[PDB]
Formats: sequence, structure tokens, C-alpha cells
Amino acid sequence: LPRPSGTYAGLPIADYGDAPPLSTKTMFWRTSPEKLPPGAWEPAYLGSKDERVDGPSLQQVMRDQLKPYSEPRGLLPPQEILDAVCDAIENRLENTLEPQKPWTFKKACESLDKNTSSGYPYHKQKSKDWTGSAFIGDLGDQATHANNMYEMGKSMRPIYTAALKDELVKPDKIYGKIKKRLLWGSDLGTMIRAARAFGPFCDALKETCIFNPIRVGMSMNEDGPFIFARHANFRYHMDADYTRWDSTQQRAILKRAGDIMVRLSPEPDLARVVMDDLLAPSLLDVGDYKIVVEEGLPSGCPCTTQLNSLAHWILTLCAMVEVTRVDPDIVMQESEFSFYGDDEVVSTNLELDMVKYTMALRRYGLLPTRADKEEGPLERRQTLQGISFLRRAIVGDQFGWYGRLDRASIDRQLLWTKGPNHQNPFETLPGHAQRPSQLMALLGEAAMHGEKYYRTVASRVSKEMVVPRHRSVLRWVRFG
Amino acid sequence: LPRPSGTYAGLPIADYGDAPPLSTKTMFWRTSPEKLPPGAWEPAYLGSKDERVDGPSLQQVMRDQLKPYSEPRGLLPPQEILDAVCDAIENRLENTLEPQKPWTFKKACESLDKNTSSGYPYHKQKSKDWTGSAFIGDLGDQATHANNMYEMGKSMRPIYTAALKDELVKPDKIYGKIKKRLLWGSDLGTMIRAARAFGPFCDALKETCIFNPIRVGMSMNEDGPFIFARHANFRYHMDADYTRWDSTQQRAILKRAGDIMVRLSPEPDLARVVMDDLLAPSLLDVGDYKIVVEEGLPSGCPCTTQLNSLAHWILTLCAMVEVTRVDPDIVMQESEFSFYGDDEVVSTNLELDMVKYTMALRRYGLLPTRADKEEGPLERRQTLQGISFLRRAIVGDQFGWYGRLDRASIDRQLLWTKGPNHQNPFETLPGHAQRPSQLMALLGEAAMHGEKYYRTVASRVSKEMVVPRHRSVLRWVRFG
Ligand SMILES: NC(=O)c1ncn([C@@H]2O[C@H](CO)[C@@H](O)[C@H]2O)n1
Ligand SMILES: NC(=O)c1ncn([C@@H]2O[C@H](CO)[C@@H](O)[C@H]2O)n1
Ligand SMILES: [Mg+2]
Ligand SMILES: [Mg+2]
Repeated sequence: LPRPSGTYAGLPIADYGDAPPLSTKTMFWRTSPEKLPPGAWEPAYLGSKDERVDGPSLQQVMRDQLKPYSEPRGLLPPQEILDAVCDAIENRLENTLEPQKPWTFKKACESLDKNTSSGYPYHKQKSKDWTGSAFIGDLGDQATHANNMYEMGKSMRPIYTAALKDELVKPDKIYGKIKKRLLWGSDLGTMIRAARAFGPFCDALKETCIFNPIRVGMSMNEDGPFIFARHANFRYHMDADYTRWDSTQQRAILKRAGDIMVRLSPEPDLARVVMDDLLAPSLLDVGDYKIVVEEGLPSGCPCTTQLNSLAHWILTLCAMVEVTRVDPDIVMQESEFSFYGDDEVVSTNLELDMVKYTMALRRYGLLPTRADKEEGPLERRQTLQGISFLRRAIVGDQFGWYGRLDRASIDRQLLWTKGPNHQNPFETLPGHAQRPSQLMALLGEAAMHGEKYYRTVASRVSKEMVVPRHRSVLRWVRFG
Repeated sequence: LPRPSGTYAGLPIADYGDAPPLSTKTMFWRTSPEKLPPGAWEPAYLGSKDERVDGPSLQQVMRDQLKPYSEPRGLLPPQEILDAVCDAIENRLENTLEPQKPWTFKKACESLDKNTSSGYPYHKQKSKDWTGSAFIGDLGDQATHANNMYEMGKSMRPIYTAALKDELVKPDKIYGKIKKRLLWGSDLGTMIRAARAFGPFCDALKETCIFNPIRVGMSMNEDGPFIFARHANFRYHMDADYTRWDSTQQRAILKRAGDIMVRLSPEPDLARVVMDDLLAPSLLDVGDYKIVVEEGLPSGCPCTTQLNSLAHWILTLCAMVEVTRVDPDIVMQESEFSFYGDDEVVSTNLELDMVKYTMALRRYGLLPTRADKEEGPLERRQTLQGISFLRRAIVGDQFGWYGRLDRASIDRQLLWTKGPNHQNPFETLPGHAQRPSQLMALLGEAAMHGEKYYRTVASRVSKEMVVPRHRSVLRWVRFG
């Protein structure tokens, strides 16, 4: 790790790799031996061992995912606008966030998801070194060292591990041009430091997820109705529907978001050291090599999705301010935003030139796309109905607004179920005894589509009855 | 109690009275010996012993309050409209209310406010016969008999006790034309029966107070923002601001509201017996006599304020349906209502002829009044801002909507404090050690008016410090 030399997928090699091989397995199993409807989604490509198609290696698929990181960046928004929007944003957070006490090492440790990997360098499930209150063994060593560096304000180089997302995808991403989504896996030391540094801010932010636009932490079922009611106070509604959000980010933008997180943290000088590490040119371990990724979002650790949401807030406000020429905090008097990483809903009373708005977005290097996928510009509508958020269509009736999962995704979840990793997606789980709460929730989702549809998906079990009456589950899913 | 003969205050005497004399005391004490600002509110008239003015007897003041009950009633809304709106209303409640289990005698008993009177015939504070889990002694006898009548579906005649409200009033109601507000005090037996009958429905209703328009049970601070956000989804806003709501009610309207409560109750046949008793010509004990009050609202027991809110819903929908000619449930797709007894906010997208709307209201015998108190018709506005609800002005900024208590009422609460009953309102409590949470809440209210105003009312103590910074209490009062 002196200085880089060599190139992989268009990016500089900084070191030999330590990551385990990409997974060739999926967690999805068919729920029935029957034949899939034509055009059905299926688990993403499993690589050379994947019986369904002869395709490239997982590594080559990953190589494709890394291309956008060497694309030239877009332009910075005009400096004066950028400063004004960041100030307005930080100021809104000062007026809303409840000041927090610092997180302990112990709190940082309990916060981590114990079911995912520790990443570099042990790449073991976190629970495997977890007593219930602390990390011991290898993980305990790594945790404790990182924590000492944190308290001394000393810098550590994060090391991320590249992976590919096991998820259902439309058949074309398997039988046409193979595509599978890139994942950044943080290292345990970095997760510890980020958690201690930023946990307080993130908790304060979540408590605020209804009246601030960063919606991370919200309950669709509990908060959706209030949040959507808010959006509906405004005349115009839209969704830029971005392509490649994370890989098109500018670190310079991310650093402005980071500055805000730092200043709003209980231990700002300790949190600066950590943020500077997160945002410095990143080491990504693709297996054979660790490569240097200077640009785009390094999406590994616990609080990046808030960092990303914050960057999104900054950009959206920048574009709106540039076009309408109204002050960032005045725009926020006339608008309601929802952000969750790249996911967005923007509602405003302001009269926005959509051609200019799209061009500004594209100029910052973002890739917004129209619903109909035709050559731009973005459209705006005068009804919230039809826009979506967190994968749920936004619906309004006489009782209020709410998020509804579309019939296709409901159908899909009836066709697949989660289980241990395996090679052949079309295998049926022999367990024939799953889906406790899952099923119930699916009844909930379906009830919201009317009795006709609900009666069909009440099909059914098992392989314990019986079907709750439609009225009853509809009432239960919408109301207290 | 055979049949009526004789007249008191224009109403028929049915029996000799048993009520204690009207109170000559107030619970309010000055917080300081200083002289009141001119025009300051003061506790209502205390009768012949009231040092501040030579005025009539409390009884004569009450006699005046009873006049509206012998006024001829207004017209019933056209039958076809009345049926349609009631059906739409009952139907909305069916789709929203979570079905309930019957209340036990024990549950009915614990629900009662133990700090108020038992009314007829013991007129003792309820706590005085209360073990912590059951009524013993006299109250136990009365409770247990009423409860047996309830379970056998047997009818009892309610007996209400007239009182006059001890509250702060504008000086003119003390030094000009004396006025003091009539109160109906239910009898313990009736409270038991109404509670067992209607408690389930009322609890189911309260759980629903955000997405149904009967707002009884709401928290201004917690629910206000969501509720007001809902209202703000609509274009037009208004408030009929009624005079003498309760005394202008038609029992026939109240019975339609009652029918709905009955059918939506877990023990409908038992609840019918009770509702028929509540709504039958009522015995009101004014001291010397029990008089028969056939019309207006008998506002005694636990659930009348929901009954009254429901009647209000019926009337408002009737007037809107009559004028706009759109179906009651379609009106409820295009509107948001809030009702709390006579207190109302009506928001709609519908294009309402306000002349026709006022005339329809007046025809049902209601007395809506304009903000400026000039000869009608009611106005509508296009902003919610400026309308009030539950005595709090409705305010909206970039964070959302919320209820704010006006500076005058805040000032007032600094000038008076609650204490034991006494004769001279200008006496200062010698206790000089009160107002724990009270003060804090007052800081909250004042913070919402800006730092300038907030700094002044931070005056202050005591007679423990210190003043929380304005930012801090503003944040605490608006947000989580
Ligand atoms: N489309 C969505 O709802 C979503 N979820 C997460 N992210 C953001 O994208 C990153 C990687 O997917 C995360 O860390 C978040 O910042 N976006
Ligand atoms: N103005 C208000 O907010 C209010 N509060 C209560 N009521 C109704 O009026 C009756 C007597 O005041 C109660 O039982 C309720 O039905 N109105
Ligand atoms: Mg969206
Ligand atoms: Mg009002």
C-alpha cells in the first residue's frame, strides 16, 4: 500500500485483494413446482454455474458495474447557490434536531447488524464473535483497535468489499444483457468508527423523519399517511427517477453533506477524522485487487444512506434554486421533499421550468429519467396519486393517503420465498412450513386492492386457517 | 312524579328539587396583589355575595340560561337528505371503527371522573365512596342498582342537576349584562349505564380521531399537526362559529346520532334502552324544582360530547348536501371536517354558496355567526391560517401546522391560578408554591410566538430556576 500501479476495470490497483469469491447462490426458492408465468421475475444471474444461461463470469459482470466510477464527473452547482442551500439545510437541522449525548463504544457495537459480514479482513458473520454485549476473538480485536483510533482522533483507511446483490429481477437482466447490482461492504473497524461518530446525529434525524425530508427510519404503514398528507399540501408533484444515482455522485458534494453531519455531531472533532476517512479516495476489494475509487458514493457503513439522502437534498435544492431563483429556505417554505438515498418525491407550489430543471440536474452529472423513458425533460403532475416512494404506490381515498404495494410485487412474493443460500432458484423448499407474519402482511397489501383481488390472493396455505374477512384486514391495515 | 303541573322559567315543573344551592365561590385566585390591567377578564359572577357588583341572584341568572330551551325548534333537514347523510356517516364509521368487546360494570366504574359530583341524589364527590376499584356505601348502592337495570334492559329516568360554570370571562359579563354558563350534571346511575352502553363505541371512536372528524380525545400537541395537515389538503376553509349550539339542538337530530351509536355498540339492545332514556324529555333539577326539558342537548354524562359531535357532523353534512347537491359520501371525499361538540373546522374543495349555506343552517334553527358579528352570511377563506379549534389558533410554517394559544390567553393564565373554592377572586393564594408543569407548558406556548414575546413571559418565578433557552423550548414544544 505505498502508491498505486496497474489498472483493473479502468481504475487504479492499490493492492492485492483479500475478498472471498463472489457468491454463486441465491436465497430465493420457488414456493411451488409449477411452471412460472411467462415474463416472470427471477433471482439475478449466479455466474458460470447458473444452469439457466451461459453467460460471463461474476467478475466480468462486476467489471461492468464499475465503469461509471471512471466516467468524468458532472459540474459543481454554482458556488453561491451551493453555499446558500447547505446553510439553509444545516440551519433547518439545527432548528429541528434534538441535541444528543455521545455514543459509547458499547452503543456503537450493539447498533451493528449482527447477521451481515464483518468485511475486511475476517469476512465472518458478525454474530460469530458476538457475546450478546461485546465482540470477542478476532472481531473483538478489530473492534477495540478501531475504537482506540477513534478516541485518539487518529485516521484509518477504510477497506470495502465488493459484492453483487441477490434479488429478483426482470427476466431480461438474466436472458438478455446480464446485469447484477454492485454492493459496497464496509469493514468492521470503519462501521465502529462511523457508528460512534454519527449514530447520535442519525438517531436525532430519524426522530425527525416526518417533518424533515430525510425519511430513513419511517414506517410506511404508520408514517406514510402523515408524510403523504404533507406532500399533498402542495400543488405540483414529481419524481426525477434517477439512473445510477450512487455512482454519479461527486465526492465534493458528499463532503458538503459530510460537513453538515460533522458539525451537528456531539463529538465534532472526532467525527471529522472519521468523515475525512469515509470520503477520501476509497479502497474497494474486488477479489484479485483492491482498487482506488475516487468518485461516486462509497456506500458501505451504517450511516451512508443518510449521507446520500443529505447529498440528494443538497442537489435537489440546488437545481430548484438555480431555476426558480428563489432562496433555498423560501423554497423549503413552498415545498415538501422526501428523500431516501436516491429515492425521491418532490412537491412544491413553485412554478418550476421543467426543461431548465432537467438540464440543471444533468449538468451536475445526474441521470434523471422520464416515466416513459423517452428523451427528456421530466414531467410534473398536479396530483400526488401515481407517484411512488420506497417501492409503494402512493394512494389517496376519503380516509387519507397511504402506500400500496402493486399487485405484481404481491404476486411475486407469493411465487418466491427466502431460505438458505442455494444454487438452483427453481428448487422448492422442502420445509413446507414458512411465512408467518409474512403471509398476513401480504393479505394486508392485497386487501388495499379491493375484495376481488384480495379473494384471489387468499390462496392461501400452507402447506393453519382461516382467511380473515376482507373488511377486517382492510381495516386493520389502514387504521390503528 | 305523576304528571307535570306548574311553570318555572317557562318550562313545566315535574317535581320538587333536591339540588344543593348554586356555588357562590370561584376556584381562581390572583397570582399577584398588583392591580389588574383595565379590561382584564375575571371569574364569572358569584351572586348576591359578590363584592364586585350588585346584581341578580344566581337563580335569576340561571333562569335566563333556560330561556332558549322553550324557543320553538328549527326545521328538520329534508328527510331524504337526512337519511342519506346518516347512512353515509354510519357507513364511514363501520369501515373505520375497530369492533369492541362489551364493557364490564367494573370498567364503566373506573372510567368515571372521581373528582366531580355524583349528582342526584347524594351530590357527593365520587371519590368519597370509591375504594380504588369499586363504589361502596351510598354510591355503591346507586351504582349497583343502575347496573342491574342496565343488564335487564330496564329503563331509568335520568335526573340532571343544573349548575353554572366557574370560568374567566370578559369584564362585560360581570359589570354589564350578567351572564354565566349553564351546566348539566348527570346522576351517577345514568353515568354508569351510559358508560357501559357507550364506552366501547367512544373508545373505538377516539382511536380514530385523526382520520374521522370527531376529534374528542386528540392531543393538540401530538395530533394537531397531522389533523391540520389533512385540512390543508383542501381549498376552502371556514368556521360557522355558532351561538347557543347545545340549547338549539333538536332531539330528533340527537336521536339519529343516537341510533348510530346504538347500532355501532357491542350490546345494541341494552344500549337502546339507555339511549332512549338519555333522549326522552329530561328532568333538570334547578334547586327548588325539577323541570322538564324536551328539547336542546342534555349534556350530562360521559359520552354526550361524542353524541353532540355526531349531531354536528349530521347537520353540517345536511347543509352542505342541500346546497351543493352532491352526495354525502362524495362530500366526504372532497372535504375534511373537525368537530368537538359545537367546535368546528370545515375544509372542502367544493364550491359552496355561502348565502345558501348560512340560510340552511339558520333554517335547522342553528345560530352561526360571522367573525365580525355583522348580519350574515358566513365567509369562507382559502387559507387555514387564522381559523381556530379547541381555543388554539391554527398556525402553519415550513415545519408544518400546529395549534397556538394566543398571547391574551397566555397573559391571562399568568394572572390567575386554580386553587380551592373561595369568595373573593382578588385574594392571592398564600401558598406561593404552585404551577409545576403548568409554567413549563406556558413557556412552550409563548416560545411559539417568537423570542421577543417569549423573553417577557419568562417572568418568571416563583415565588427554582432557570429559564430554558428559547430555541430549546421551541424545539421541544413543536417537535418530538
Ligand atoms: N432506492 C432506495 O430506496 C435506496 N435505498 C438506499 N439507497 C441509497 O443508496 C445506497 C446504496 O444503495 C444506500 O446506502 C442509500 O444511500 N437508495
Ligand atoms: N366549544 C367546545 O370545544 C366544546 N366542548 C364540549 N362541547 C360540547 O358541548 C357540550 C356541553 O358544553 C359538551 O358535552 C360537548 O358536546 N363543545
Ligand atoms: Mg420516487
Ligand atoms: Mg372553530
